[PDB]
Amino acid sequence: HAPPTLWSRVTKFGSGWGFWVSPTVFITTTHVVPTGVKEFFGEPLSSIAIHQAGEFTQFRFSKKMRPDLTGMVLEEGCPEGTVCSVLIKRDSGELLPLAVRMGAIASMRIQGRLVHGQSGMLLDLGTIPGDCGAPYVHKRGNDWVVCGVHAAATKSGNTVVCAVQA
Repeated sequence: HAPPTLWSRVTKFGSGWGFWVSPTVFITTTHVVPTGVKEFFGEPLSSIAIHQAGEFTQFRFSKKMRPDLTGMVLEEGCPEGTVCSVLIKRDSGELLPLAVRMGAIASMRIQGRLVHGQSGMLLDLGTIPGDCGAPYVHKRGNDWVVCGVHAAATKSGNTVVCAVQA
């Protein structure tokens, strides 16, 4: 079960969400990033290192934005066959951890976007268009790990796709 501090890392951002990996590192899905702004979280862009590839966006800030947090491991994709939790927040405030059995990493073209992503089967509650950037996480021993951010789902909703770090 995900504890409150972990949920407190899931953050409304743009047209979806993003996730504080550490006091200084925030990840989200590229296409939810708001366009035509000069600052994220009150910091100007000249102050932020931004790595974007394949619908995976990473901000590294120059100050501690969330000093209440410890740093967590960010993996380059989820281990195939691991059951992750998708830490979905809804605009209502409802928390919706969705269990997903992760599959293979793959390049994909989704409505024209190059997605470096990982498919998963949802294990009735699905994702919605407002959920992108929600983190995919799992517990390894005693610690939670993050491995992707929500990016797409199929028409039925039974299969989801998170973007993963190169």
